[PDB]
Amino acid sequence: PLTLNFGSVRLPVSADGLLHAPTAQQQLGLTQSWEAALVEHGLPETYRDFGAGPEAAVSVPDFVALAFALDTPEARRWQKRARELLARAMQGDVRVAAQIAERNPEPDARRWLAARLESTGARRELLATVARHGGEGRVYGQLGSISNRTVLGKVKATRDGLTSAELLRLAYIDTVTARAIQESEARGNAAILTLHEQVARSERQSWERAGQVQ
Amino acid sequence: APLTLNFGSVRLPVSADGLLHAPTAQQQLGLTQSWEAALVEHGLPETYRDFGAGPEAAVSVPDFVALAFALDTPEARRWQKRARELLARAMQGDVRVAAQIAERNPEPDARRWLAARLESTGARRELLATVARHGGEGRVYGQLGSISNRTVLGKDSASVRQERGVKATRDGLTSAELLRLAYIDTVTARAIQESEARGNAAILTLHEQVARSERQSWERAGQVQRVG
Repeated sequence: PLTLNFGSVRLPVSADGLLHAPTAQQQLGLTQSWEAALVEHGLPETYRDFGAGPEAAVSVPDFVALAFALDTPEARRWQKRARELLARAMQGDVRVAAQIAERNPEPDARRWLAARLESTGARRELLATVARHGGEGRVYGQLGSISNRTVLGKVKATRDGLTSAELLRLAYIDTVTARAIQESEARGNAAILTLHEQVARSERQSWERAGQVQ
Repeated sequence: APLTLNFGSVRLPVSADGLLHAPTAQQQLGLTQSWEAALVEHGLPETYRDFGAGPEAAVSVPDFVALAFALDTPEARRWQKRARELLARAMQGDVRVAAQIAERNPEPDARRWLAARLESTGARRELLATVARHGGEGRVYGQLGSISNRTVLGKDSASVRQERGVKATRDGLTSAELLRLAYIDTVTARAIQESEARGNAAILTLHEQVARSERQSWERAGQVQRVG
């Protein structure tokens, strides 16, 4: 019996991420028959296991579509939540990020987030260090490209599609380049990129050597 | 000098205190009239910030959202849809959108606050599973820990705990040290898998090679001449 805990509301959810329709109805103030609501709002008729055998189910995007189609006070709260969520997401409210993270049924999802945040931490300190060491123009993108070539084997949005392992390798490479720039007192795009690419090739060759059948 | 608020494809010029450049906000909601006309019609605050090119009209994001839902333009409705898309993803616990929110916040103590509230990177956990799958048990799990503590911290786990005055080792570890340990844990896991290493002996020898390779990368970056 899995649930989506969205604030005080506890919406029971199927294995493939569909809400119990009856709980969704009382949660949108929908007193209409489900069969009549299905037809009016153009929703599929489907059933899932929540405990009490097979019961009507609605996807989360269809739930949100219903919230925005209706005018009941209940539907109007859900509309308000969406507007406040958009405001807070755009503002960078880490309270909301943590609430969303903690809503994911898979603990491995929050482990991915930890690796993702280590990567942004390292990238940020690398870009700041490069800025102070006379980095200009394209250097910030060029750094990203080198890091992504080496780990992927072939930048902020590409990292949303990397595994947690790939992200930790990126975080390491970036933190090491930052350390090497600080120590070298290397200056300018050419020297900085030569140094970053060096760190990047050294770590890849390291992985490849350790991965040989012995 | 110039700051931009990134939200999916949209790049909004933003002040240091998180207000939006009102002109860009206008075309983003298909607002045709002067900002001056807009201020009185919707009752918005007259605000100005330096976005990089001098004093220009500004609007907060909560006021921006309110406009997007008050207006009925094509542009306004694309933002209404971003809100519906975001509620759906928020309800399902999409850690990708949690990441994008966190990255919009420049306050570094916010990343720390959030990072804290989260779990590990699972790098330690996955190594232990891999070692077990390739045929290994005993104090081998304890030994893999001790091999990696030697290389990163310079001494034994207990030796680090007394010099730093900590009951548990991980309370005494820097952000840097934690990453270096997770990195070693990551690299060895895939090396064991690729090399097809089997047995305690073979898993421990490869782990030493990786941890020792790490220390040398770190030492080289810092131009450290370690005597050992």
